[PDB]
Amino acid sequence: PKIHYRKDYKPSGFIINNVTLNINIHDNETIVRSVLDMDISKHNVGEDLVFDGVGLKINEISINNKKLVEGEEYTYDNEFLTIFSKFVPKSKFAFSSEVIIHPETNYALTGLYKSKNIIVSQCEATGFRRITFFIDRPDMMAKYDVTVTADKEKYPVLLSNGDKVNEFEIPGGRHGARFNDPHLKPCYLFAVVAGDLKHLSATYITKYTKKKVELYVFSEEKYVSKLQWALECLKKSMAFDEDYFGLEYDLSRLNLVAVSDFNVGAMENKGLNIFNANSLLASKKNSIDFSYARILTVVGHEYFHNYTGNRVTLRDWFQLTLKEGLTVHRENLFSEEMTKTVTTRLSHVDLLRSVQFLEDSSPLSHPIRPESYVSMENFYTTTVYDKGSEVMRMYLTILGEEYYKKGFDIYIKKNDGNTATCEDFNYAMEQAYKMKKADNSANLNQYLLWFSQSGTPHVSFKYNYDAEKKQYSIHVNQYTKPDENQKEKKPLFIPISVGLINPENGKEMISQTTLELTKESDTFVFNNIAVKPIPSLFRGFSAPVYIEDNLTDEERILLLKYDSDAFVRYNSCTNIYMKQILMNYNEFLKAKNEKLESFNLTPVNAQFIDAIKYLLEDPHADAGFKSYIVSLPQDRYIINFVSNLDTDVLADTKEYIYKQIGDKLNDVYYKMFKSLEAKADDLTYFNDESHVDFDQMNMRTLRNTLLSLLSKAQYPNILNEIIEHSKSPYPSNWLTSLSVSAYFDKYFELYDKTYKLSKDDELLLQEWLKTVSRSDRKDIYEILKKLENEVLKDSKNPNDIRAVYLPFTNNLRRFHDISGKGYKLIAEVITKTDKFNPMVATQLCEPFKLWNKLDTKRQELMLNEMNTMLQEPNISNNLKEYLLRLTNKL
Ligand SMILES: CC(C)C[C@H](NC(=O)NCc1ccccc1)C(=O)N[C@@H](C(=O)NO)c1ccccc1
Ligand SMILES: [Mg+2]
Ligand SMILES: [Mg+2]
Ligand SMILES: [Mg+2]
Ligand SMILES: [Zn+2]
Repeated sequence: PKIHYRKDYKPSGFIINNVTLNINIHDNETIVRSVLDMDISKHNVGEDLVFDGVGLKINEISINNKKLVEGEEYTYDNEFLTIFSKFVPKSKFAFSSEVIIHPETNYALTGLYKSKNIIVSQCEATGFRRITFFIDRPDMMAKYDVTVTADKEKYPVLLSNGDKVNEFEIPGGRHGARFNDPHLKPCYLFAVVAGDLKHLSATYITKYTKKKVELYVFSEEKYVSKLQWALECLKKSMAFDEDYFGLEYDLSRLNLVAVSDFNVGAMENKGLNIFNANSLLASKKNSIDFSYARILTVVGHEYFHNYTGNRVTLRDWFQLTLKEGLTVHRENLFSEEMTKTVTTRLSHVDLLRSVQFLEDSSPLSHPIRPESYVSMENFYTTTVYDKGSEVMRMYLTILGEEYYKKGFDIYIKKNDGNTATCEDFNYAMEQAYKMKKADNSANLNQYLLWFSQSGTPHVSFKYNYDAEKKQYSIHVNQYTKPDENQKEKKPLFIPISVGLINPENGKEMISQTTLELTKESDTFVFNNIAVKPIPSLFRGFSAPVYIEDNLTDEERILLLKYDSDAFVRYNSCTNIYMKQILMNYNEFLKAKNEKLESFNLTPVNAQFIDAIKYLLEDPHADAGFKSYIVSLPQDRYIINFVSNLDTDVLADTKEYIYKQIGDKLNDVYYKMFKSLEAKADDLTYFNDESHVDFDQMNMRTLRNTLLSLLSKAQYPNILNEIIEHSKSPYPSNWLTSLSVSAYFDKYFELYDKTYKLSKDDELLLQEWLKTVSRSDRKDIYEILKKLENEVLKDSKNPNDIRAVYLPFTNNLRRFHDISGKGYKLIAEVITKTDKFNPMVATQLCEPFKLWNKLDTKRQELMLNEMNTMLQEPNISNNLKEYLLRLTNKL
């Protein structure tokens, strides 16, 4: 396989200054005429001129109006167009091509494609070469003049990046529009849209310079009323970047467009952000609550790229985390500020420690700046995004808000209108660090290891207290396991945000402080500590590490109850659960392997259960926090701590633990489920798509979490509550009624009822499909066949395919059926899907990532399916690279 290496980066021998496009859309073909105004760079050594160009049909090629001919002056192999150096001018020249492409058959949703009745592009990472020839890499920055023509009745709205400078009629019922983007950009930020779109709009006045910006949000006609919240989220995003970072929008207009068929969430094309409809469109009558947080996140994320990715872009793709990690971090500050609930930060931690930690202990493990790739599309990972964001967040923790803003400003100003690397960011942060320490000898050279070193660090603690001296010490060790990226791992710069809790009264003993661990180990000593404390470690989750707190369950309970930091309270709970899960797992596993007729299980700690009740019954504690404490840790978090995992034993372990706790707390759960009703389901703002109460949404989350626990328990008469819940005006409630009815005979009537409520809204149907897919049903395989035949059918909509299959793959008991039938089903879907959408096919591989963590029979079954997929003729390069890496062949 053809491998690109980070160390091999070289600037091009060519420059592309201006791109002038005519994109002429017809029913059965699109013709793209492109003039590239080019030049020879200072790095040129008289090499061939090689363009990327994939699946293009050439009508004509010229340089300076001299026609070039295949086999004489160029060769084209369906991937690369090579102009022989003899015909490459030695100074400024115009390269002209005309090619034919076919959006109407492009089911891979990269390049130019048709999504229902909208023509749309996706160019990041290597999609522009599917539209026309280019030197298709992010340091080739240029300015774009883009004309789009089409049938006016079918395609009345035409959009491309930047200022619309002309609109005109064309004979035969056609029309055109011309766009000029005055900002230099890489080709991955090119976009075009054509469709029968409707919009909402507003005007936004920038804060410092008072520039008037027209904001448009677009969709198909049917769903125009689902655009309001997105528009409001955009205004919120613009205000945040002004308020926190001082950054203003830089064009007269910004368009957001929803399309039904999209590989990911959204895309930051300059002035023309394109979204998966599931991450732009919502209405309160037709969407679950989580759609509102999702849209707020994705709109924000794309908006924040306008600086972190667009105005300062990437030198090369190995720098991806510089824009994605930093944009995730920006979006997280934005979301925490807009929601003002502790669950926003916890949800990010939850995601990282489950999905990203599993990735980092898998054969796919990579540093946030990879050393190599085959398909760049495989490096759009939770490691690059989520670990990346935590690395970018550590700078804020180390510097504090004031100096963080200073360093960010240095970065954004110095590199504006240009490419940048991860070193450029670290250098800006180092400047701020020197100012903060007041010491121009301070440096962040060590910090670079967060970019280059793979794996999750393990941080462990030992404590000592001397009562006579009133002096307390925290001794800290860090360890990262050797792996295929580094056989010797080096110590990182780990910022450890700490407090100290007095166990006797539950109060804070020190001003909060950040310990700067830079060695393999260090001891931090505190004076005037008046009683032996309980340490509150890694507040806010201050570095992306495995924490070994070395606390007893008695100490962890006291943090759970009395600590100020939501993360440490939640982590203390997590650790109590993990200790219990590991113990019970081992007990069940030994009894299974030894074929025992009888054995013991270690009960759940009774003081812990009491602490859960005390928290739940506290009217002034947070509803969102509560839903986290009654839930066990996610399965992917749990698996990071077990080798040779028997999934069936783990499923038995979880059930025992949940049952122990419910046998004590179910009456409390029921009483809270009833008492939360009035506030949770209050209809204030139910007609206001500009405002969401995130606290109230957390109350609904908690009710629905409680209802699941009570349903699984068969609590007396709970079916009655389930039927009532099915009449709620909130889809979050009435789809939960479906999910929780799985434990009762009523399941098929609620399946019909909710289907009928969901079936006329494309996105609500997809949420229904997920609700069915993750239903705790013994007959789930027969239900999936019914979905396939009655609803999914032959859809190529990635959202439909992902809705049916991915929730099911999280069913620990059924997906990991010891027959292998779960593995076989998902592998067939992957292979089926790979024949038209390689990106989506790789996304569907995600359940296989943990294969080498499983018991040996399940390893063998998964491995057999992976090798079967690898033997598929014409397997994409995406899927092949992914599977070869995952199976330790690459
Ligand atoms: C916008 C973001 C909140 C959602 C999503 N993120 C990921 O795909 N994250 C990586 C990941 C996370 C979890 C599991 C697996 C992967 C996504 O749509 N990414 C885009 C992107 O970065 N748009 O700016 C984008 C644009 C272009 C190509 C890819 C992705
Ligand atoms: Mg083609
Ligand atoms: Mg404002
Ligand atoms: Mg559809
Ligand atoms: Zn992004």
